[PDB]
Amino acid sequence: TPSMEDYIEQIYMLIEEKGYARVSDIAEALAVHPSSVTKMVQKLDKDEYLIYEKYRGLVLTSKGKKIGKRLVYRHELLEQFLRIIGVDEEKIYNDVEGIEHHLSWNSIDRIGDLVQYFEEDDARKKDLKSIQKKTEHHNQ
Amino acid sequence: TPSMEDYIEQIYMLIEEKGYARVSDIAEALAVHPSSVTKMVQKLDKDEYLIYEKYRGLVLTSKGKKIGKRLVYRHELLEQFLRIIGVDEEKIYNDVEGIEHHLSWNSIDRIGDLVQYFEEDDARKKDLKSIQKKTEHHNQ
Ligand SMILES: [Mn+2]
Ligand SMILES: [Mn+2]
Ligand SMILES: [Mn+2]
Ligand SMILES: [Mn+2]
Repeated sequence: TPSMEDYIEQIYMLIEEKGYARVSDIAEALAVHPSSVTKMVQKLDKDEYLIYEKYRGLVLTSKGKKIGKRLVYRHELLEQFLRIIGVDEEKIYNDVEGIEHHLSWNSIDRIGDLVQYFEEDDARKKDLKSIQKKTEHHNQ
Repeated sequence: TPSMEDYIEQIYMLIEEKGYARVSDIAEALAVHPSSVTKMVQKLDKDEYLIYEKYRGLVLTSKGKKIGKRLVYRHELLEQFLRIIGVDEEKIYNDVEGIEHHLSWNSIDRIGDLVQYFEEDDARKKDLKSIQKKTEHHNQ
């Protein structure tokens, strides 16, 4: 599920940055109703991605951690990608949040190589940028 | 609406390639129930994107034609893009069909410049490909 991936990716980030995370952290983070969060967490608990105890709070199972880290890698690769090709900083999160779920892993890998391509030599970055310049010259 | 864009893009292609197009052409093309197609066409008629008459069949209004052509440009740019970075031919349509709706126009433009970048010089294409080679060498 697409919103599943959002939850897993989000819970992953919440645990990582806060250590302790709850249903409230997810709600706030996703701007969703906590009751809806609970229902989701329960399905996730059922599919054995996580564990939601008292003193424990949310804890990702070994399986949740592999997937979660994969989703986090994917999300950040997409941001870097869009940033690299010149998308306006303000547009990135939104676009990345939508497409991340409709890209195959085979594509995610090709996007990875593509980022490497530009990352290993600025000459390439300047040639790409110069295309954007001429493309938008009628507005400068 | 995302499925709206699919319909408009599809009706556009159907008119272009067949001249005459009906509700049945859409159903078949989108693998959707025709009754559902009718309901959609009626909303589209209401928002003045198209005209659905007897001898006329489906006809895009001047407005439907600008948007439709824009959606068709977008869809094909995405295919070319993925193909250009090495995504397996079999994966392209699916990935393109999902992401096309969650990319801003600002991104679609940067994707355009990026395609130009590689299209104007094969040297660039060979350097990108060589990255994919080394990336997958453990499987050759
Ligand atoms: Mn994400
Ligand atoms: Mn998302
Ligand atoms: Mn399409
Ligand atoms: Mn689509």
